[PDB]
Amino acid sequence: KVFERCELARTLKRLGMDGYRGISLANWMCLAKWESGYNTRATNYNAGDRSTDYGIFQINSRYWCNDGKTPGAVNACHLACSALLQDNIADAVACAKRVVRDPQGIRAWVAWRNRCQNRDVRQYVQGCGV
Repeated sequence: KVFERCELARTLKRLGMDGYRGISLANWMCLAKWESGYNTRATNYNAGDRSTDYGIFQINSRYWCNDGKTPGAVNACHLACSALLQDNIADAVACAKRVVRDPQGIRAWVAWRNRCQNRDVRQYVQGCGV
């Protein structure tokens, strides 16, 4: 499923993402936009370390989910990576929360640092009623 901007904003808010560990909803919106373009079935294979990124937040199989084919990987979210390709993003949201519970917080994703850190993210939630 590909979310429409405001649809996703409200979806994320109802899931308790606004201000989770100090990260505004707008930041989450900017992350999803640059990671998958709001596409829940987006995947990206990394040939170098044989891992893959899954879903709207492009979460990596080396540490966060299990896809059974990433050498020496762990599964911190205790989820099959398939759970990260569902149209319903509740599981992806629980895992994204787990990801930012680590040291880096939202900086865990390089894309956020490149397109959201220090830039304008308020534009992502404007007019969405959140």
